[PDB]
Amino acid sequence: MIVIFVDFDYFFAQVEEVLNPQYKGKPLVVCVYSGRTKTSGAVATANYEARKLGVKAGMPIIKAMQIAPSAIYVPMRKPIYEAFSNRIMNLLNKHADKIEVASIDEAYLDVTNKVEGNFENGIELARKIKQEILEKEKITVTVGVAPNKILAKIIADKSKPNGLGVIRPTEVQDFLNELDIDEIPGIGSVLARRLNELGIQKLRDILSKNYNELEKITGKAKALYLLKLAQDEYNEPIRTRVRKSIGRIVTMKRNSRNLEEIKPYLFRAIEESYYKLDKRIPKAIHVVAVTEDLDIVSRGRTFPHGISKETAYSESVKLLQKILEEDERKIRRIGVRFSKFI
DNA sequence: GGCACTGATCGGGC
DNA sequence: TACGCCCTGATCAGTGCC
Ligand SMILES: Nc1ccn([C@H]2C[C@H](O)[C@@H](COP(=O)(O)OP(=O)(O)OP(=O)(O)O)O2)c(=O)n1
Ligand SMILES: [Ca+2]
Ligand SMILES: [Ca+2]
Ligand SMILES: [Ca+2]
Ligand SMILES: [Ca+2]
Repeated sequence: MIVIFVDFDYFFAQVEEVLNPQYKGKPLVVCVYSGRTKTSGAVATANYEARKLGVKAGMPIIKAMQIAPSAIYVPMRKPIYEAFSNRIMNLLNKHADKIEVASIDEAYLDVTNKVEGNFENGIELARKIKQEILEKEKITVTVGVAPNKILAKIIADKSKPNGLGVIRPTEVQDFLNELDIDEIPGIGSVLARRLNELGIQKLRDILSKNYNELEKITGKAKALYLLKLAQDEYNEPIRTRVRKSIGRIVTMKRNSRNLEEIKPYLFRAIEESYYKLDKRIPKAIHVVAVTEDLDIVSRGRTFPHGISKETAYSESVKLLQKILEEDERKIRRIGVRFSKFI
């Protein structure tokens, strides 16, 4: 198969740059403000100029403002980004036999038939795709072209930003032999270190470790995944992913263990979650609590039937009481998640 | 044993 | 040092069952 993977550069910040071109070429940080104070929150993303200053996604805004105090800080406006994304996914769709929208930011296109199996016309289709997104939306993206999804994504990530990475069928075997473990999607920093400690630094090093010992360290799914990848037997099809859960979680004005203080937030979160569910009816509810130390504590329940908004209310309080009963810490954020849709 | 399911953790931007 | 919102999420121990 011939896969084109597309990944939008510094997405949220880039859209903000399209909407306010004066921000371009200067450090710009997109912030999620929690509302507790004026600066409390986290960084959703930063343009490359701000990343040069050390600004990272996930980082506390107050910490970003310390190392890059002259950056422009702006609030996240997720609906606009979703709108850009939707328009872009619609452009890609007409260039592909099958498309897998992986997230608001990225997609895989199977273009095998479309270019008559000719890999080099795939590259050109990838160039044509980048140019079109740039002309129509003023968004730069990075593209990876490869014989499978995983290699398409890896080479894309190596080519950022505004890149076009390529791995032809002839170079796959070679490429798999120098690939570092920490560069494989799905393998987090922790596991990569545990593998490194055991002498597993390259993907090819997976092939020489006893599989049963590997499974103990990585878990079965990751062990099968790594072994398939190492043997170039990864071939997963381009496929539409289905939404499995919908939720809402908010930061309270103050930490608390007071049921009556916490309840108004829990309920607003249910109201908003039900708006997002729309016609979906969930059989499972989970109440989620982020404690003062930023640990996450959850209690859930699956019903034999669908949960109406009013049942969600009553059951969510029972679950919240369960959390307060079984955990002694104060709660900073409170939310709900719904899943197991009929 | 192993299927089907469940509730819980917590990672990491899919 | 500080600290969001999201799950088109992965993982896995516990369970009842035949
Ligand atoms: N902790 C995070 C990480 C990411 N995102 C959102 C904002 C990102 O812009 C978007 C896309 O994620 P990416 O991993 O792809 O990172 P970027 O698009 O921002 O930058 P780039 O791909 O150029 O490295 O996801 C977020 O809300 N919170
Ligand atoms: Ca991405
Ligand atoms: Ca991106
Ligand atoms: Ca914990
Ligand atoms: Ca994950």
